[PDB]
Amino acid sequence: KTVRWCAVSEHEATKCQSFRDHMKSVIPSDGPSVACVKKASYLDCIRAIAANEADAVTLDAGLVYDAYLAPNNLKPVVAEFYGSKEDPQTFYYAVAVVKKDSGFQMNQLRGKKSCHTGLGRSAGWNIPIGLLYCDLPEPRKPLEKAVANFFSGSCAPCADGTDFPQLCQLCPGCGCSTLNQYFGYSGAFKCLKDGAGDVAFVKHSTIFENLANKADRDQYELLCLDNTRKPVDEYKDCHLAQVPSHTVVARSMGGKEDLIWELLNQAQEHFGKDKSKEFQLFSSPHGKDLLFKDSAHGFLKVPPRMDAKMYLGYEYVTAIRNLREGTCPEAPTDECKPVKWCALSHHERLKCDEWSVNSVGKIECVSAETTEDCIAKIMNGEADAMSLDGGFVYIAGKCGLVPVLAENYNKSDNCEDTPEAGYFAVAVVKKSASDLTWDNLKGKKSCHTAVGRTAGWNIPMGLLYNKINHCRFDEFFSEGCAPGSKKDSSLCKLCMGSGLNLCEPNNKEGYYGYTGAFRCLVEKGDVAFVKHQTVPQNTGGKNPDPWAKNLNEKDYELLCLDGTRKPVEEYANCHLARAPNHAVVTRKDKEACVHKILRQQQHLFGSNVTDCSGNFCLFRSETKDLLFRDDTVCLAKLHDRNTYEKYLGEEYVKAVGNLRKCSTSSLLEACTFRRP
Ligand SMILES: [Au+]
Ligand SMILES: [Au+]
Ligand SMILES: [Au+]
Ligand SMILES: [Au+]
Ligand SMILES: [Au+]
Ligand SMILES: [Au+]
Ligand SMILES: [Au+]
Ligand SMILES: [Au+]
Ligand SMILES: [Au+]
Repeated sequence: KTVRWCAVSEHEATKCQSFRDHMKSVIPSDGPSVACVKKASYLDCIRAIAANEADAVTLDAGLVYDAYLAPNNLKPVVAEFYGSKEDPQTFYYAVAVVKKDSGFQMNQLRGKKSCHTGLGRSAGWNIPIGLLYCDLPEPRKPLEKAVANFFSGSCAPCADGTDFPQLCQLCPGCGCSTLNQYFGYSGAFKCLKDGAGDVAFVKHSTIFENLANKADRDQYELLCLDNTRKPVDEYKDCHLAQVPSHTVVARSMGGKEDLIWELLNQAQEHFGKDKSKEFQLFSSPHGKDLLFKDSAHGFLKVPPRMDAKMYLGYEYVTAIRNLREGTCPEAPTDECKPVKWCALSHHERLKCDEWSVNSVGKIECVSAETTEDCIAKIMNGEADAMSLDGGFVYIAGKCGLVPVLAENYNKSDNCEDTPEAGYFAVAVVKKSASDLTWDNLKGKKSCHTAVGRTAGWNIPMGLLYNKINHCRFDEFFSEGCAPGSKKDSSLCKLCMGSGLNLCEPNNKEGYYGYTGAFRCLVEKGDVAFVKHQTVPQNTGGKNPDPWAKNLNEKDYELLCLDGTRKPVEEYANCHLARAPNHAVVTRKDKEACVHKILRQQQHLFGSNVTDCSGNFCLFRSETKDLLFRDDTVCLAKLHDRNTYEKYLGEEYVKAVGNLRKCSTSSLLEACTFRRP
């Protein structure tokens, strides 16, 4: 029950020691205890934890990467935060600050004047230069020389000014102290404010630290990696990298990550911020930043689905990966590199493989275990693209993937030029029971297509979540028919299926499906959740079944959100959510390529090819809905609707977000950690 903490100095070792003693006093026998292993450096502590000689050490971002690499394979487990519990700020954001008075993008930096905090600083040098590496002219070695040849002039504090003079065209001499006015965070900023340089590579917070008034800050903007600009306020959507400030790492396997938390949590309570002046966890009597940044205001537990590559982020790992590997391509900078599609079944992999060979090597294939695994691969660049249902388009979005192409199902002449935006989830109720409004559904009897279905379960219950009486979903409706629920619950009490099929999600239920939940509506039921065209396709004599023959539209109204009621064909204005189509998701940086390659690919192997036995076609599966839903006719370009929030209804988002409170996703919880 003891955690072996690793110190990298003598001063640190001492702090660890009194950290042991002070935690020895307050904590009872059945409490965590601290041990103090002492090594020579951060690298040694890393190898020690790997060799199972120590348990935990707290690293900067650069070392977090080093730690995860073979043969160490360490992972982040506990993080320092630097604000309050509502504003944690466990991360910082390397930004590129510019005048609003200028007009140029990230990809137009070549030939501009730059301002760096200092050579070797992550935010002010490593990150930017790492991202810009391939855009620098050959030779890239040495780096200082290359960066000199990229910017017309620079202030790079702590550069070989005598060898690379241009790196100090803005601050002559390359002063690496506060005597150079263009040095550090405040200095790199003043380098911009004074109009000496065109761009300042700094932290998101730098601008707030140097300009108090929102008036002056508005004279500045941010360079986003997609070659757009945004106000200084929205760094969260316009940064060069998101960097974990200080992180605790342990073994990826057998790390005792729970003990570290159990310890560190009970430490920050007894000796956290403004706690005991007997011993400060975030203050050193013997130096500064011993074991932990004195900045820190506490700890947070890192969700367990988090690997190091996920925690640092694509951009961060790319920056340092370039600096180390230094391997740029040589292929025409115009032509799209192949798109790595992610498969999650054997049959998915097979179909993908065939696609790849006919794609003349323009499509590639990557296997992953689950959907959540495939999404992770997209995130960190192991894969490029995949098609997701609304539920996953949401999770991918929370992780910062973007919808680019919608699966079109309706035969449209120019469907390539029009997204669908899906059908409409409606709550239908007869005009008979006439005092029914959205509000007084509490304790009413209901009729769902099936539990886990979008229009039938997800959307309605998702929105009813605010008043759902806890994750107990059977408590809301006195009784109902939710095919798939446990065969003993209140939501199986209306399902008229004889024998084994009494509450089973299949045809033999009779009160299952869109058409079924509607029979459930009439045959013992108050309310039913279906699609917008379920009423018109079952009434008017469209359905010749015993119960359905003689039903008419005029009888059934649709329930609205605002509490009002409306006719059926007024669904457009009286709907719950806009149950969406499946959509191809990808990284923002590969948005351009996915669009083209997939447009060309659906031309060759699209819905427009017959003789699918002698020629490959993309929208036919061997089994069922491999890679894409087989109902797809084309892939619609998502102009405008190319964020998760903008592709899914604001209501769909609210609903799915609510349901995800009862059914956790380890990926989602990890992604929401980086983006709260
Ligand atoms: Au103490
Ligand atoms: Au550190
Ligand atoms: Au900030
Ligand atoms: Au205490
Ligand atoms: Au502080
Ligand atoms: Au609860
Ligand atoms: Au495009
Ligand atoms: Au086409
Ligand atoms: Au576009």
